[PDB]
Amino acid sequence: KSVFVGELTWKEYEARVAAGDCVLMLPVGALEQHGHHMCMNVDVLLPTAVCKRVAERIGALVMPGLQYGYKSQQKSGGGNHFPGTTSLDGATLTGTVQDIIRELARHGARRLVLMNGHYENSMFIVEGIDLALRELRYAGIQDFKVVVLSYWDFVKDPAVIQQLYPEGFLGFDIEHGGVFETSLMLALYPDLVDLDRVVDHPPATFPPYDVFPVDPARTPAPGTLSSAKTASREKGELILEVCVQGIADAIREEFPP
Amino acid sequence: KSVFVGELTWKEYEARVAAGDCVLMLPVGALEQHGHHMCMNVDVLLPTAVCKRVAERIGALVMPGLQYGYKSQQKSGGGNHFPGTTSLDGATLTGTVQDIIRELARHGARRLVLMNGHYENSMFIVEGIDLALRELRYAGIQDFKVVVLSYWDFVKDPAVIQQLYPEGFLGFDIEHGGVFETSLMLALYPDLVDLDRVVDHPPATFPPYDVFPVDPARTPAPGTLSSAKTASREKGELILEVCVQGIADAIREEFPP
Amino acid sequence: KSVFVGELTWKEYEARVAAGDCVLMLPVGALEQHGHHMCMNVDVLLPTAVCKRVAERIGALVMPGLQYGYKSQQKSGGGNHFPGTTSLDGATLTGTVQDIIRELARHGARRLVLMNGHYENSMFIVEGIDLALRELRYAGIQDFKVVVLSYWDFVKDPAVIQQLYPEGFLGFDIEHGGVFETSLMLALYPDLVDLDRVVDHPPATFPPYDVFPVDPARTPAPGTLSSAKTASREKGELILEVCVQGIADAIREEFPP
Amino acid sequence: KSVFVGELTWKEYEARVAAGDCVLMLPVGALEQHGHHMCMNVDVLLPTAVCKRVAERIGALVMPGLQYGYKSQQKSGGGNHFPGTTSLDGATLTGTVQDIIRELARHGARRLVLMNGHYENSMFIVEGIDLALRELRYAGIQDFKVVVLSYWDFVKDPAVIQQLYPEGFLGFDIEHGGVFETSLMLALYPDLVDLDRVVDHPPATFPPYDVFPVDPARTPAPGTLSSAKTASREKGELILEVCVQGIADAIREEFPP
Amino acid sequence: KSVFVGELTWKEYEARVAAGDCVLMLPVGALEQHGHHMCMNVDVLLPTAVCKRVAERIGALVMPGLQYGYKSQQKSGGGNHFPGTTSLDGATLTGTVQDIIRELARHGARRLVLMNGHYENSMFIVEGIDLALRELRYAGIQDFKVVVLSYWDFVKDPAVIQQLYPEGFLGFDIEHGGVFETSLMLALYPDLVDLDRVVDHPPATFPPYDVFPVDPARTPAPGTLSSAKTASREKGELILEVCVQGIADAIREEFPP
Amino acid sequence: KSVFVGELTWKEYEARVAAGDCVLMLPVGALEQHGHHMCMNVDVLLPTAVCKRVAERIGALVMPGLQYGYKSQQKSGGGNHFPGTTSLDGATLTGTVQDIIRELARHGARRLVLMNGHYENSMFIVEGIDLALRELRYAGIQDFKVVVLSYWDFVKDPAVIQQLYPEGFLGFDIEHGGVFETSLMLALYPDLVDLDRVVDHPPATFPPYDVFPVDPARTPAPGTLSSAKTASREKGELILEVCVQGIADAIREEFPP
Ligand SMILES: C[As](C)(=O)[O-]
Ligand SMILES: C[As](C)(=O)[O-]
Ligand SMILES: C[As](C)(=O)[O-]
Ligand SMILES: C[As](C)(=O)[O-]
Ligand SMILES: C[As](C)(=O)[O-]
Ligand SMILES: C[As](C)(=O)[O-]
Ligand SMILES: [Mn+2]
Ligand SMILES: [Mn+2]
Ligand SMILES: [Mn+2]
Ligand SMILES: [Mn+2]
Ligand SMILES: [Mn+2]
Ligand SMILES: [Mn+2]
Ligand SMILES: [Zn+2]
Ligand SMILES: [Zn+2]
Ligand SMILES: [Zn+2]
Ligand SMILES: [Zn+2]
Ligand SMILES: [Zn+2]
Ligand SMILES: [Zn+2]
Repeated sequence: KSVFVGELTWKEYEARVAAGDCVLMLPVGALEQHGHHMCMNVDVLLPTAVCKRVAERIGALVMPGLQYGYKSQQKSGGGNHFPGTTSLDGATLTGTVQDIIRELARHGARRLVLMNGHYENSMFIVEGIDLALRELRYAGIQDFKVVVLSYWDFVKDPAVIQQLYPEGFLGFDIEHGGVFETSLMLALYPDLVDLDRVVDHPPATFPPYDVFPVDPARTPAPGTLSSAKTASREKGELILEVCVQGIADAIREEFPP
Repeated sequence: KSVFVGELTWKEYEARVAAGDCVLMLPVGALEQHGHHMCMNVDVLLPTAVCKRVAERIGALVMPGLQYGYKSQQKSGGGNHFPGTTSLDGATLTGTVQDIIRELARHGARRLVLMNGHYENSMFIVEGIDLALRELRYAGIQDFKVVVLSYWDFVKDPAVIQQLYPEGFLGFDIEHGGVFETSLMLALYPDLVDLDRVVDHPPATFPPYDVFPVDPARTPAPGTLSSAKTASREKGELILEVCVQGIADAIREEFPP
Repeated sequence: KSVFVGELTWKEYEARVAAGDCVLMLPVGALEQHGHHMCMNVDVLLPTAVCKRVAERIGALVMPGLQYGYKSQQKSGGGNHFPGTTSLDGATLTGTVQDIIRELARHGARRLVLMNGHYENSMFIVEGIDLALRELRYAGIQDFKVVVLSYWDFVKDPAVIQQLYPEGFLGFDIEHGGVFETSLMLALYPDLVDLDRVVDHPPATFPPYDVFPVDPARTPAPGTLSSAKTASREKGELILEVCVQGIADAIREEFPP
Repeated sequence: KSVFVGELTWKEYEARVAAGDCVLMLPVGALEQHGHHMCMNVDVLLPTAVCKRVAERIGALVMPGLQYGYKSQQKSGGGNHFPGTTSLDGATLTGTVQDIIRELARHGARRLVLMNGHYENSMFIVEGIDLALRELRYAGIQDFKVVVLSYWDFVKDPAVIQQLYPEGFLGFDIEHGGVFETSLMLALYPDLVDLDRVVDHPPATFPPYDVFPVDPARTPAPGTLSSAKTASREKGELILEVCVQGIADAIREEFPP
Repeated sequence: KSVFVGELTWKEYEARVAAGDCVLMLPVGALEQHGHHMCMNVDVLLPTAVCKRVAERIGALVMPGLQYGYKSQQKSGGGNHFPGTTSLDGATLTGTVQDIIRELARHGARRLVLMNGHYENSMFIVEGIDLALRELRYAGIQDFKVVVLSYWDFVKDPAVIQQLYPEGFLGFDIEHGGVFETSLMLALYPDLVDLDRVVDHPPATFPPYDVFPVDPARTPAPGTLSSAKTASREKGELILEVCVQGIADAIREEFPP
Repeated sequence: KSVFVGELTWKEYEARVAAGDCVLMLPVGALEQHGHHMCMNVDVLLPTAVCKRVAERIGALVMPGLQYGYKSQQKSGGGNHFPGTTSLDGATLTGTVQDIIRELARHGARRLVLMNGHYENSMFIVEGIDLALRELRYAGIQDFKVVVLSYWDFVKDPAVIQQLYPEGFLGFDIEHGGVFETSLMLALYPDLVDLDRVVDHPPATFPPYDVFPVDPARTPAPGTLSSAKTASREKGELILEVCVQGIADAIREEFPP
């Protein structure tokens, strides 16, 4: 009926897990400012959309996504001084991932794909996985396998990059509310993007270090780390296809039928 | 426009908070089995739906809802031994609520309505609020106000109850996947309900005590605590309006514009 | 000798546990204001007294009671803003329950009755039990059984309620320092109750929601949620025999020799 | 007319704290094996008894005692491998002390005397105090003062030691269930002591290091670290009076009127 | 005398802090496998050596370094399945950083440079800083400034990269026990590096995702992610001067006299 | 050729552990003021020096030492109000010890000697050990043995004490920056001691209780608890050999081949 676990009855879910090779996917996002031109739930919407499409291709199921993520960092997300951005402490995010894995194992599930959509989440997701696997080991369970990834890492083909950045690629480091996400949003949730509001400032540049308390003067006023002026639905559809295809293939490789 | 914070840009959010009487609403649900006839994200869908309607009428905003809640208890949700049900440890839920309040305070927001949709969440939501307010006090903030409630508590009117349970009301204690929720779902998400699957068993009853480890034999096989056979969109619509109107008035009273 | 573990030598205790079917009882109370007419250790004294009597009747033992419980809530205990009331954070209470169960398992005990006397403790006791049972499982122990209850839940019989509330029962929700506890104290510790100090105010009434920071104005001045003016030692003796008999029978059922 | 906070109404407590010079005392014990001749709640009973007598002489109030303490260590309490002994994890004890100090400060109290009765508790009580004071500081409170002491430390005077130990004193290192404690119990709770069970074994001695997992063979079979055969009521009455007087003086010195 | 705080008397340290503009530097490393050719304390030795030289150049002091860091990750450090590697859980590392910052603030210090030498530590160092700064804020301190950096990030000049990697720079992703660290060790601790033990395997290549439990088969047998065959003392001297010069300038900029 | 794990390659370490009888030693110190005449890293340097010499004699290996320890206490370290002293919270130190033991067990190691050099660390090291052993049990490991000791406890022989304190030994209670440690430092790191700066003040003494917030006036201005004027290299060389020999024998006794 649906690839979303939340829309299934427990009997339907139980039956899918009973199959023996059931793959579950968990989107991990954040509520974070994304400039003057885009909504703040982008980091949840994108990995969730990708999960949905991948799940439909490989016959997987998608768990409710984590709506709040780790604190936004200046050099990757603009900084946690912006209003709207609502961040969790590291222990909180870590504990959430850990609890979910513990429960999935209780269900009998043994295959999980954690799809991150918020850069800063990475290491806390990692600690959550480790702490959960540690407990499972104490419970005599060592066959639970986890694949963790950030969907954008699948866009590495030079050909695609050239098509996405005709004037050259500066790296994902400045991709917060920039061309990459804005394009994907234009292809998935266009009504949540107001391109005319984009502030066309030069790419953010930082020295090889970080400063705390976060200094607002060091992040472009709009919150974006690069201009999304050249973003488009076409680019978004290209990104989506590349991500969906590459991830579906990776999951097939790691969790063969 | 949208009443969902996640769909706003940080500038739009900032402007609403800048108004001075901005009311924020946070749905807190769970992924929990709800019988053979209904999906598992009910505890998220319902309080979120009520929040949306209330927010539209009073000019409030709704934060992304918490998808996972505390462990299901036998006497209220059937028990955490059911597959599908994916629960958090108490410290995790408490920490999530606490972090969000801390961040909302940072934004300059001072009015929050926590709408619970999962009975078992209550005390951990309470602790999250207390710990957060304790920190705000240390930070020199004492004007942050929180109103917490479970939407179903607003169905008090005997006339309404009579209209909802023409055969006599047995209490909310057995209302897990029963008439109350099923009726709401029939009016909001009919495609996520199939009354034909309803197992018409007698209302669950228990002795005045609890037993751990949870014993599956003490919970009706389907997971429901009462039959939803008499559920109807009509009953659902009545319930919805009653809750929306009552909650809207409660908020107008506690957070006068 | 005694039914109190603290009054036994480790040799005696060891011998009792060696019986193989030894039942242990742990009272969990609190230090909380109980109006102008009763002392603040009521939530410890009452469950302890019930445990003592039940333990004597069925041959069980009683562990030292927890003297401090979770934060008093307005709608059930008046609120944590009252002086005298000395509350623990949830993690502290949960951890205390968890540590004790771990230790009892180490002793070889496998049967525990947790008798709550402070309404607000419930869910934290529940979490303590779950976390402890989780650990025991990792330790290879799955035969530890726990029965958790609040002594007042055993007073259900309409004929009993009738005698206790001839003018009509309004529910346990207003029973903080009211007729129920005051009657029990009059029968158990008359010297710690001064009925002449009772403030006969109308029953506390609240809207279908909760407000934080707790608003002192919403709780009856004396701290009571209802008047104990009609309390009596005779009503207390009835309540005691009903609770002792009901609980004793419950334990015989769950923990047969 | 009680010195115990638990036996006072919140109004009586409030009035005493309103004096502005109220001294509060918190007994901290443990449930620990104490040989074949004595009960296990000794570490709670003694400091409580001393607190009662001191409070009566200086006009102080006594808080409910902590019934469970830190894990028993071989060289001082016999070891945590003994049945009956029910110990808390360090974080639990620390958190308990921290929570109480926070609440007492909320009451407006500013003078606390923690009376330890279980040697192993010391450092966790210290951490609890430090964490609480750090927190009070954030709340703008720096006038909260705490005095921590173990009643036995007030038995210094060689003259007194002479009477207690004629054949020479050997330090409190082996004073667990020995002459010192048994004598106090014979004077306070003789019904909880049976010298006819005292195993007259040689004083326990250990190498200059500790071993974990704890080795049972390194602790005298009885659980005691020294024989209490020569214990007596007379000796107890001596110790008691010396401790009560000495401690009362110290409190008058630290919390001068 | 020495730039190491540990080798100063508390009087000397106090005098330096009393200067009002004293900069403290804290090396954060790890105990981790570094192939067959280098010792396991490299992540401590390197940042410490850089701090030493930077401190001497701009007159700062160096705090004792953190010897244990976060769990080694496959794609960055080879994996935590290797023997020798001794890692801390995230909460432990975060808490250590938090504690030290709190203490330095107590000293009156307000300038800190956290120099990371183990890639995986980064986000836990960040959380330590945030939690510590949050507390300081509660204490009324908002003038404590922190500069966090990984020393290798200062080697970015194209001309410098060309010299170090004439064949072509493949990126820092594969720099664990490779050319970069080995060259530095050759120049700083030649006796702890045996280049003749280097296993000249192809650069480690990984798909755009991570797998847990870590699969030993996915990491080159030696533990290195790239061959240090072309490492040299001369390349090390170049890296050292670039790092020391770049970092010293950064500190002069962020912490002017 | 090195006894330090940090200076070994993972292969060398692996080989030593593969033997099956490898003994590991973990120095646990602190950064703490030690008067006007000595450096602050003393508590790390001494236990480490002893570990090195013991390891060389019995064939053990020395892990990187813990540089930061628990808060300094007035009666033993002068107090945590002194500048320079940088202390961890109890949970942090406990967690660090716990994580290391967990990792060593993962390596296959099963014999650990924890050598404390900072008195105040004791109980938190104990808790870390207990929590780790508890975890190991859940993992099916019960053959991990730990020996905890403070190197100064092996210096008790009257013949030795006589030479060290020919004028009378007052106990280790006042041994903070006194003759004992200063003598060891004069023998191991004379450059880190300026005996001319010693403040020949009378031995510190305190009432039989503690006060918090710590009162500065109760600690000798210098920070020392006893004058080290009597210190000498010869005395240190005596202590060193005594400890090294005693500890080596103790280890041979507990971890026999
Ligand atoms: C830099 As991002 C995709 O977490 O906004
Ligand atoms: C008892 As319910 C509304 O949380 O499923
Ligand atoms: C509501 As009550 C029995 O915990 O005071
Ligand atoms: C050594 As004791 C007084 O804590 O039993
Ligand atoms: C990748 As590294 C410098 O932490 O070994
Ligand atoms: C009393 As000490 C050796 O920890 O300074
Ligand atoms: Mn993001
Ligand atoms: Mn529910
Ligand atoms: Mn109560
Ligand atoms: Mn004891
Ligand atoms: Mn590393
Ligand atoms: Mn020390
Ligand atoms: Zn984003
Ligand atoms: Zn529901
Ligand atoms: Zn009560
Ligand atoms: Zn004792
Ligand atoms: Zn490295
Ligand atoms: Zn020292």
